[PDB]
This record gives sequence, structure tokens and C-alpha cells, in this order.
Amino acid sequence: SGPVPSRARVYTDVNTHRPREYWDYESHVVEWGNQDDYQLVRKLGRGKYSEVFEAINITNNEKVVVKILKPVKKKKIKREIKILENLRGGPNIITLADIVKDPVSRTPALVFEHVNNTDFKQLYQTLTDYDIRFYMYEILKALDYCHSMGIMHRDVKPHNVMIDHEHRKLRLIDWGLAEFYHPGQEYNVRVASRYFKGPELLVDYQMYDYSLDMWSLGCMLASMIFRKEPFFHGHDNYDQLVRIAKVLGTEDLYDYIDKYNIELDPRFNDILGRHSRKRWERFVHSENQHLVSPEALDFLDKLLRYDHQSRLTAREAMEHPYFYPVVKE
Ligand SMILES: Nc1ncnc2c1ncn2[C@@H]1O[C@H](COP(=O)(O)OP(=O)(O)NP(=O)(O)O)[C@@H](O)[C@H]1O
Ligand SMILES: [Cl-]
Ligand SMILES: [Mg+2]
Ligand SMILES: [Mg+2]
Repeated sequence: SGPVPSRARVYTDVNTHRPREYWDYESHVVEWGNQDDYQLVRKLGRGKYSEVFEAINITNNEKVVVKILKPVKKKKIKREIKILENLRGGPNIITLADIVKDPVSRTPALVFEHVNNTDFKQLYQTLTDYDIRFYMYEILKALDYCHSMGIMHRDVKPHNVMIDHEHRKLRLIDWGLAEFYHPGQEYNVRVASRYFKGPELLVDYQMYDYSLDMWSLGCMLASMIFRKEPFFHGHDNYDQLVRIAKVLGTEDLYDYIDKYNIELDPRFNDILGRHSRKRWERFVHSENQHLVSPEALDFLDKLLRYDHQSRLTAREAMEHPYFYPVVKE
């Protein structure tokens, strides 16, 4: 029969109305600087795609961050570069300062504006009800901007959100999985972290859109207000959907699959079963009560939906009552 097609509710055709060069990143030509302008101070951690260092720009003694890219396809490098260049100047978006190459190993490296992020492992337990609202609103600014620019982040999670609590600055980072949205394109579903993967990724629905980022944001919010990280703690991609099913119920899930005529992997058959949609009060207790409110739960409910078309858009979210104390200030 074949899966039912899907289009984005908002910002659907923004890339079509732009010059080819804007989104055709394969044909983008990179202008390199010299990595001798920078000296590495210390490593700030690693990943599967890069090693990240704090560094100094010897030309003006300013602190920067160098992200040396582990050998991936040139395409994926040009993509991250083109997207960062397109998103430059945007609200709460990380700034790409320069692009360099090691003279010896010819390994490409990205230079970013420095951000002094206090670790979320120690931060998300020191945040007040307002702070959560405030920073969530900041991320939404970033998401709305990049979506309006025709870009899906596809990797929204606490590790990719750098926060300077002292100056109350927030920067969304890691755009290595980011991609341009085109109506009717079927994307790779194997992106983002397991705990933040949307249902469309778990059931292998390729024609997704910006709303994927909104699910991930809901997962973040849930873990923050309930003090449960991660909120959906699955053992793998299949048990991850099961973990979700025990909360959002199985009824809406099977309706979602039916609406888009999704072919569900035979492996899910025996492991999903039947589960009711739980009320959010179940996850509330004395430890997190001060962060939970009727508005917080109403907002959270509108992000965590199986149907990606049924989730709030970034702009809609910013207009939710949950952010009234932030907008008033
Ligand atoms: N601009 C920055 N300023 C300060 N620290 C940063 C900056 N960018 C990245 N980091 C740190 O480096 C880590 C990983 O950087 P990241 O850009 O996500 O590379 P990555 O390989 O794409 N990570 P991931 O794809 O999620 O496995 C982050 O968790 C931060 O701690
Ligand atoms: Cl149950
Ligand atoms: Mg990252
Ligand atoms: Mg990455």
C-alpha cells in the first residue's frame, strides 16, 4: 500500500523560494583559514564525530572553541558548515568563527565562539521553576529561527545546549546532524540520541519535518520538571517505543500508525501490548512538585504527541501560558 505522504504545517516551502546555493551544500566552496592562528589549551570532551578543544586566537588573545572533525563524508562536513553559515547571527544559535585545516594531517576543524557552559548534570537540579521556563523559551527562539530558515536540528538534547547561568546566556550547538527541509523528502530515521528520538524515527517514518525537534524538546522538559533523566529510558530503539507507549498509551499509537499507513516491524508485535495513556500526576512527588504546574503539564502534553503534525510549532509554543512570566519580563 505504501506509507501516506506528509508535509510540514509551517515553513514548508521556504527552501524552494531561496537560491539553489542556499541549500545545495554539496556545491558549496569552503574558504580555509590557517590553524596556526590558534593554539589548543585543553580538550573539552569528545564525541563520535569530533574532538573538542578550548583554544586561543593568538592574533587577538580571545578564547575560542575548536571542533576537530573525525573523518566523515565531505558532504556531511559541507552540510554542517553551510548550515552554520546560514544560521549565523540568529538568536541563541552558536556562532562559527572560522574554518581551518591541519597542514600535516589535512584534518578539517571548526572554530566557534567560546561558551562557558556549566554541566547539565549539576545544573538541571539547581534550576527554579522560572529558570526552566526562561531557558526553554530561549531554545524555542533558536528552534523557531532555524525552522523558519528551513533547517531541522535533529539532535536536540541537554548535551547540545550550552548554558551560561551567570550571564543567563544559552546557545544551541552541534549542527552536525542538521539538515535542510524539503517537502516530500524521505530522511534517514537513524539520527538523534535514543532517549530523544521521536516516534516517527522509532517506527521508521522517513517523511518527517521540523516537528521532530519539538518531540525532543518535550523529552528535555519532561526530564527537567519531573527530575527524571532520561524520562523515557529505553534499552534500545524498540524498547524505547515501549517505554513511550507505557506513558502515552497504545491506543493513540496504533491510530497514528493507521493514519500514515506505517508498516510496523514484526519485532514490535509481541512487545507493545495494550497500555492506557497515563496522567502526568503519576510522575509528580515532593521532590519535583515545585516545578510542576497545570500550565507546565498542559504545555508538555502538547509537545509529546505521536502524530508529528499534532505537536506545537516553535512559534505556537512561545505563545503558551507556561511562558507568561518570561514574556512579562
Ligand atoms: N561552542 C562550544 N563551547 C564550549 N564547549 C563546547 C562547544 N561546542 C561543543 N562543546 C563541548 O563539546 C561537546 C561535544 O561537542 P559537539 O559539537 O556536540 O560535537 P559532537 O561530536 O557533534 N557531539 P555529538 O554529535 O552529540 O556526539 C559538548 O558536549 C560540549 O561540552
Ligand atoms: Cl498500564
Ligand atoms: Mg553534540
Ligand atoms: Mg553532533
